[PDB]
Amino acid sequence: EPSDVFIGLKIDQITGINQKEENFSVVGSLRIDWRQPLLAFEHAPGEPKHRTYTLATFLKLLEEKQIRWPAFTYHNQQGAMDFQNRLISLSEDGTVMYLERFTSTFQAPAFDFRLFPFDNQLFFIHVDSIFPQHLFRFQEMQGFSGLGDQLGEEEWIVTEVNTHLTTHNEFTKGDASRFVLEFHAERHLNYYLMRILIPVLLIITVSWFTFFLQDYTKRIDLAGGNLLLFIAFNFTISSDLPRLGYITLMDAFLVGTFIITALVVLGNVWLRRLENHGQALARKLDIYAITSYPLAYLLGALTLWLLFF
Amino acid sequence: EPSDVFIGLKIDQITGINQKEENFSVVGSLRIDWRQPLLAFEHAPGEPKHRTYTLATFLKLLEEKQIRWPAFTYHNQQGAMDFQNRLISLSEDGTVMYLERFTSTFQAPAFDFRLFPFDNQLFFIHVDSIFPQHLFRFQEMQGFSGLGDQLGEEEWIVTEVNTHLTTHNEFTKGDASRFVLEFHAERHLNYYLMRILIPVLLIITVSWFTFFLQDYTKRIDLAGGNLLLFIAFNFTISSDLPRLGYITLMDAFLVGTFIITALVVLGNVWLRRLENHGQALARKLDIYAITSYPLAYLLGALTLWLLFF
Amino acid sequence: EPSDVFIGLKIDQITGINQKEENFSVVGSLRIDWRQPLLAFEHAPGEPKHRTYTLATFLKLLEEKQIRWPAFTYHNQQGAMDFQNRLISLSEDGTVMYLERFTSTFQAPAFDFRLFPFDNQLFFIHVDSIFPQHLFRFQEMQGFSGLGDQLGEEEWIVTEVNTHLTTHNEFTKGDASRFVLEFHAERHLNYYLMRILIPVLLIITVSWFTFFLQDYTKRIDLAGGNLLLFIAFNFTISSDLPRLGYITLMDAFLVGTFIITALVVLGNVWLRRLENHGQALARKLDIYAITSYPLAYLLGALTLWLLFF
Amino acid sequence: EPSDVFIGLKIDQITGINQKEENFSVVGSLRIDWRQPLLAFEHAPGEPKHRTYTLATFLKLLEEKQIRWPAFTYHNQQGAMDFQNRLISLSEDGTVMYLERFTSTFQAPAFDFRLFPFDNQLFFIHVDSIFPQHLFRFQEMQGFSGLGDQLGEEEWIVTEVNTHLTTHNEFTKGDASRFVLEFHAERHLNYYLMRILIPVLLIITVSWFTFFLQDYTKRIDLAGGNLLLFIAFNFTISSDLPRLGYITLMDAFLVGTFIITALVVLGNVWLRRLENHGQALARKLDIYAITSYPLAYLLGALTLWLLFF
Amino acid sequence: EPSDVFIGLKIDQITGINQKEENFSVVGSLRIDWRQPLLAFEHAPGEPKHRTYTLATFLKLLEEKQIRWPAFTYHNQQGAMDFQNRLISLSEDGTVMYLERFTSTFQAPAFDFRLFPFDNQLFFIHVDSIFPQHLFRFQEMQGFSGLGDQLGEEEWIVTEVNTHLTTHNEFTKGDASRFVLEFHAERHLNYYLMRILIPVLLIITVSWFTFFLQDYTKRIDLAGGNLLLFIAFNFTISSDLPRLGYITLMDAFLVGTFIITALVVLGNVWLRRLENHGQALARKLDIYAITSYPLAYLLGALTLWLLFF
Ligand SMILES: CCCCCCCCCO[C@@H]1O[C@H](CO)[C@@H](O)[C@H](O)[C@H]1O
Ligand SMILES: CCCCCCCCCO[C@@H]1O[C@H](CO)[C@@H](O)[C@H](O)[C@H]1O
Ligand SMILES: CCCCCCCCCO[C@@H]1O[C@H](CO)[C@@H](O)[C@H](O)[C@H]1O
Ligand SMILES: CCCCCCCCCO[C@@H]1O[C@H](CO)[C@@H](O)[C@H](O)[C@H]1O
Ligand SMILES: CCCCCCCCCO[C@@H]1O[C@H](CO)[C@@H](O)[C@H](O)[C@H]1O
Repeated sequence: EPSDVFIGLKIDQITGINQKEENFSVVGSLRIDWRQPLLAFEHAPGEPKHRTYTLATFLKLLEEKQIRWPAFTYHNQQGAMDFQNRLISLSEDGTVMYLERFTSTFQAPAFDFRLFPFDNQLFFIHVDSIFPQHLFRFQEMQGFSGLGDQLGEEEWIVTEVNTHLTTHNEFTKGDASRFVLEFHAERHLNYYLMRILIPVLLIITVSWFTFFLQDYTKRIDLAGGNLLLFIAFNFTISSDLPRLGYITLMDAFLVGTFIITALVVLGNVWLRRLENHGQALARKLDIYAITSYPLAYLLGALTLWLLFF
Repeated sequence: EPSDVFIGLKIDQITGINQKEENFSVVGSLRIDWRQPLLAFEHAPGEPKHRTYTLATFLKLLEEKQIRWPAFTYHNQQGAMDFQNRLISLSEDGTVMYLERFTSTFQAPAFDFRLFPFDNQLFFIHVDSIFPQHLFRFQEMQGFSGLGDQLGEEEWIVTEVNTHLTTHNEFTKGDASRFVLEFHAERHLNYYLMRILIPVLLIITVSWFTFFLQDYTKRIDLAGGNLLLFIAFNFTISSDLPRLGYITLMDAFLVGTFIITALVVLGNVWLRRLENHGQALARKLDIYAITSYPLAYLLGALTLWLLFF
Repeated sequence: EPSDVFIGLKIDQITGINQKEENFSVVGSLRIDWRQPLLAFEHAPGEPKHRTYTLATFLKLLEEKQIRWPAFTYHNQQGAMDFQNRLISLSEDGTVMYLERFTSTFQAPAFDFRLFPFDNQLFFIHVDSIFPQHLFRFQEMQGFSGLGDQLGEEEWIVTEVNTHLTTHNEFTKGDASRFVLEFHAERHLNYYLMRILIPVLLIITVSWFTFFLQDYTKRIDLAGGNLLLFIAFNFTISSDLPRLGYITLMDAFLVGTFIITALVVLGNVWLRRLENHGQALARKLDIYAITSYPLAYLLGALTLWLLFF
Repeated sequence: EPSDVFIGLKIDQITGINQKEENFSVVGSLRIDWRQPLLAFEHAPGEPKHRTYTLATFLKLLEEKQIRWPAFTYHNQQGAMDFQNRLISLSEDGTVMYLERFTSTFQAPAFDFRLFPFDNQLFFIHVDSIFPQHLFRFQEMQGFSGLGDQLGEEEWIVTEVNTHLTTHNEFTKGDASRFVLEFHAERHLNYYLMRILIPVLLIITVSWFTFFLQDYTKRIDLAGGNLLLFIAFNFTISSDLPRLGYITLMDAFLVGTFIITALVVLGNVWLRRLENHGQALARKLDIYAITSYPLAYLLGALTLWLLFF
Repeated sequence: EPSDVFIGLKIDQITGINQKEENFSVVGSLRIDWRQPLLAFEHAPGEPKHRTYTLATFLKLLEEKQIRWPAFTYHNQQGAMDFQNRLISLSEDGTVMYLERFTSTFQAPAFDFRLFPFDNQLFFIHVDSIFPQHLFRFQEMQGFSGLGDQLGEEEWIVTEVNTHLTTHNEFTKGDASRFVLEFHAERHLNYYLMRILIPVLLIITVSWFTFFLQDYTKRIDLAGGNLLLFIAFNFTISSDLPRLGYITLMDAFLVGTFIITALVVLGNVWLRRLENHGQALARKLDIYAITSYPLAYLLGALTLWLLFF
């Protein structure tokens, strides 16, 4: 018959979410409860009812006793897992109580940047049994699993946490146990508002103020320089994300400001060309130039907002 | 009954405070005194009264003797703890004297940037007993704990150090011992004064000098370029901090310079529009333009200083 | 006679491809099946038919039994290989079943940037037997080897995966077994289109719009500044690649924009010099200046497209 | 009575001095000679007179023989100490000969940037005995300690090396031995001359050349832009140093160029305002403007040179 | 008498050459052949003639047998040496066959940047015997040592490889064996040509084209801005190299462009001052201004080329 292995995983800290590399890093405690009757022992009066072991000698004890332990893997782990504690407490009964305190990076393959920076992402940790379900079956260790109260993450905000069990077929032909700790997190928009939206909007608004000066040459030079500023913001954004094969809401927004600014240069070159090809006309054309600018940006804003919502 | 475990923690060095990642790094010595009568030994005349052990063989001796050691965790530790010394001295009595010299990063979840750069922060180290208070009770090892005299931190200045004991319920249902080393540190303002305040103030003051040249076009071009410079300083500041969900005193200060500069462009466009819509007037309007500038910045400065103090 | 060693390698994750350093990083599982009759054992009823060992004690068992294991090396590995699992399952028969879960960087020496960013690259992992083919022969472990379904790579797209066996002569004079896991990957052009092509094309197109303003001085200043922008893009590109000894398609493209922009400055200086050396002429010369610009870029485009295709 | 422990430390390489983090990194060999009569042995003819041990088994031999070794700590060490060799050679006499080859970062808390880049710094390595002077006394191992002949440091130049012994009271109430390897190093000014002094001086000198063009507006625009360039150099310098709480000679130098440039803008605005408020006057005022510039920078240079020397 | 230790070192990969830190990184295989008659063993018919050992148990076997192994150090190694394989094969004879597969950084103290980027550098690996020549003598293991055929280095190109033996006196008074693997490598100029020479030459050439426009003010503004561009290229170069105490050919080249550009500003200010102090003169002076520019750069080019060749 298969022995129940009680898996518990608790994330104490989120040391960071690296969206460029699509991974996240946590400080966590893994807890396992497993009754192996073969490991049971008799004790004399005064001798302890609970034997405490360093994982190293406990595994050496299992090999001696010819017992198979529920060998597991953190399926989505990346790099080195720095350990803090790897402790076993064995009861007279044969109940193994294991605690694994670690710091580790995990793959975040659920990353969908299509609505960035208004995106919500899924992060998970996969704990797999190397041995199949006929030998060991993972069960949910009750009242332990989840996320702590001092995670230390400032940009992201965890919306919900879930735990479930599923099968995997990584090394075996038959199904094998898999414990899942899943969490959803959305972004704090403050950075994007302060460093990207407000500056881009200011550049556009204060640039429009200068149309009231009535100098066509100055306008063309202003829109030309604005175009270079947006090209620069385009690089600022690209540095936050991986070199995706798809368009972001942010990408569409920047490409949008390029297209409008390109057309502002085109329009004002065209209006100056009309002045040159024929006083009351001059001031009549000026009205189009001044009212074109806000209408072009308001038309662009309605285009993205429709294309993404 | 529970055995007293004497915890002592001394921070020799502050290898750095990383405010972007909200963690800090220290070189520290952990000292433990624990009397276990079961570990007592008899010695012959001339044979040593104190046995010195490498942690590895000492733990192997405890497992042999079926003794439970006060297994502890640095609760707020992050990543790898690089060890220098892990030495045990066991007296004839059974008094275990442990020394743990390490370099490690620790989570700084008490980070409040709301008044940055005039902020004071709390940094702590949590040492938790894995076993509950019925088995082991942490006591304060007197005359050891604290912070050294060559911490090597240049930006920060430690205001006070404290040590206290508390309970935690991390792995157990019953209360478990927790030793706390807390320290408060405030910032040296010299960097911010030299690299941010003085430059921003100079750009504003020397830009005002040019108003006395009496060219409205040149003023609009000056404020426009100044706006771009502040957008650039805005990115310089954002790189020091995490992508917070809240507004900083620094953030308010930069958004403030944007708003005033935006209004300077607006005002000077408006004053040039007034000149155009009707000599003594010209020079009368000029007085408003020249006196507007200092009043706008002095009004902005009074707004933030009120909003934050 | 030589014993068959069954090699299986599966890449679960592509943690990244670093083209500047010409290496790649993976999370992978190595699986080995090897029958050693000497390791066979007899068991009593109830005693397990499969013995599970930590690599450490299994190798200690081989040394004891004076047995030689199929010592292997990942020939193209770089730096530290962080291990997750190193587990042995030994059957009554003497069939050793080994699993090696690791994270590691590997040399990518097949990097050909000649057609970058339209390039396709070869990535491989070499598993070599230290002992020659007369002792051990590598065989392909069927139904395991390949690449997973959640690799997590966003810029690159895997076109095909292959496994084959070959000989090597690294440490021996006689041939020795080598297992190869090869994969081809092409690039997602979206980043290059959004951040390099569209901006460069916009700068060129909107700059041409201003020729219709009919100011020769303004044109020379525009082309001069455009040249500096391309010099800046030239540095942006150079940061993505190693300091190659050969010319890239991208390199040719940027050198191309330099040459045309240099000639635009030369041509417009020449046309202004013609105006100065002799009204209907002025406007006749203007036609050449305006039609020169698109023809020069269309001539350049045809030159690279011919030189590379 | 106390046993003499002979400490020898030789720095083979200076892998770098990181002034921003106030630490330095070395490749070094630690050598210890210690006679423990208890470790003495008898040998048969043909059997070796010197027993060679890996530190691991030598410490296991000491624990067996119940001997206390002179446990030491590198007091100012930071992070991980990567070891190359840890070898023991035990003579028939009981003379332990230990060699420790390592790569490690050490705290440089003696960093005084007040006269940077004309600064001289003190770097040291502290080797402390964990046990007090009544048990073990550190002595200077003659003819070994110092700094090698291929250190590999290019910016810094070692002026002198010293070795001495002192007491410490880190873990004990009674004095404990401390071995000190100290070295002084001064900086090669070439980088600062080529990248900071020459450019700043050129910008100032070639900007003065344009005063001979006799355009007041052009001068104000030139000094304004120069001010921005110095603000940029100010950030270039700040990146080399920690965020100190004190003013550097370099800091004073840059603040100096700001103040003079601010006054150049002020003066030329004032002189243009004098022209406007009343031909031979014009050309008379021009002389003040042209001779002001060199006198202002020569007055600034005399101010810093007095304030720091 | 002394026992011959056969050293073989083969570099499989050059993971990089870091010229800023003056070190290089390799993947290499170290091979040792050493006959120790004391390690010889007798075997029964059918029992193996070759015993295979993990370094750990082989060293434990040497300590047991009271044998001294040829303890060695990679003298110029830096940081951690990540190992792949550490395997021993012991023949009936007592012939120890050792293989050490590693990834490691090594000090490159032979770095001479005086002719950069036209420089050729020496890179080496030093393998030293800890024990002197009376105990162990290093010999060249024939047909193994050298550099592989898939080094993966793109900027550098290996000109020649050499192996030799020498003495050292690092830990001993008497001479001790040292094995040396040396290689010379020169640089691929393509990066410097594409990113530094072509842009600098273009800026100079296209700037000269505008002299034919005949505007003295525009020329002074052009040379002024060019000076700032070169100051920027000066920082781009400085980032590639350490903060050397000597002048590079590249450094001389950039300082050269500063001096000429400074003189171009000086000359054109002077020529405009001559126009102002006295039509056919105007156009006569113009010839000097236009022909000065190419002569000044051609004179500068001949100065460096003479000073360095
Ligand atoms: C920058 C947006 C500010 C709008 C208000 C108009 C004042 C002028 C701002 O400066 C100008 O900005 C252009 C575009 O960025 C540059 O081409 C130009 O060289 C620079 O002098
Ligand atoms: C900018 C702070 C210094 C103010 C002193 C006045 C002299 C001119 C300085 O150059 C100015 O730089 C801005 C930013 O690039 C441009 O927008 C502006 O058109 C330009 O005139
Ligand atoms: C940038 C191309 C945009 C084309 C639209 C025409 C308006 C002017 C854009 O500003 C230009 O920016 C360059 C930046 O280097 C300067 O050198 C150049 O003198 C300036 O005129
Ligand atoms: C700038 C140092 C070299 C001085 C030599 C005189 C020629 C003009 C150089 O161009 C200057 O470039 C600055 C860039 O910031 C502008 O602000 C300023 O208005 C402009 O005149
Ligand atoms: C840049 C070299 C190109 C040569 C061809 C002349 C066209 C004008 C290019 O813009 C120039 O950029 C310089 C650097 O910022 C400024 O100093 C200068 O006043 C400005 O006119």
